[PDB]
Amino acid sequence: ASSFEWFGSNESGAEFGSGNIPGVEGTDYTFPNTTAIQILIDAGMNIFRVPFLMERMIPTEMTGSLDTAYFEGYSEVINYITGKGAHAVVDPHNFGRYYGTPISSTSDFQTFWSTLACQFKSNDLVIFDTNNEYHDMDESVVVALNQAAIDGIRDCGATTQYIFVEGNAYSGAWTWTTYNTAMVNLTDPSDLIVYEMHQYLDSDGSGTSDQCVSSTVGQERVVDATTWLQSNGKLGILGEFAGGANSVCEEAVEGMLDYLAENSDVWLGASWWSAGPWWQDYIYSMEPPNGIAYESYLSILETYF
Repeated sequence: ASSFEWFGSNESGAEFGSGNIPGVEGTDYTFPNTTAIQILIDAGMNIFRVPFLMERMIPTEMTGSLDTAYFEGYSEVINYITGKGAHAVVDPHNFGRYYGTPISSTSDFQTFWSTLACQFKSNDLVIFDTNNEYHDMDESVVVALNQAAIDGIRDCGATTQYIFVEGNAYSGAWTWTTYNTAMVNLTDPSDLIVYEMHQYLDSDGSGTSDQCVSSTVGQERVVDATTWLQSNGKLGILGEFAGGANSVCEEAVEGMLDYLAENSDVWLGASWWSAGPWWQDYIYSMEPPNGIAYESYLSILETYF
């Protein structure tokens, strides 16, 4: 049966046109399409990372109140997902940044979390993701922001839910020992921490390309991050990943995913980037009926379900 605990897809749209805050619903952004999620549940996908913006969710100050509309829109998608007994990763897809500025205050960032997590404390199925891809910031600030998030989360009474933590340098698996050695120290009263890492297989690991380095680069780019979790006794999930619609990329996705499954003692799952209504002709679209990674990878991914 199941090679991992979890397997799913990112569901994007609510974090789009990030150049536009608040931005208009239906024009700059949109929520995932529940019909299509369902098409991906029928299929065996049982966890879904749904990104959003901190700026649209709780405008002006991250100490502020929730935007009723945008959050009403957002919860509707999270509740459908869990409603069918699948895990729903709440992803403030903001890159360590609030209105362009690196988040530095731990207090405001926890007051952001306690306000978001509050709305989901009694939903066993929701998983909290502190922020997407901390980059070009100090390690200490990132560790402390991961620590604050946890605190505002638990302190609001969401003690049942997994917390997904994320490294600096875009929380990438290939660079995890270069930079994120110190993420070790983070603590949880519920002890439900998982080190969510991303891995892409292009030259620079940006994602932006449908060409892979090699057919082995996958398994290569996650050995260091794996031993780290084994050695320090931690759990991790490859939060984001993809391959381009071509043999070499697939070969490397299969090889990378083998290694993770052979190491399921520490790897709890993975989720394709990305499903969602507005991807269209995207190299990495898992949205049916005609998403390129749908036609390409869906038959490969349901080998591990």
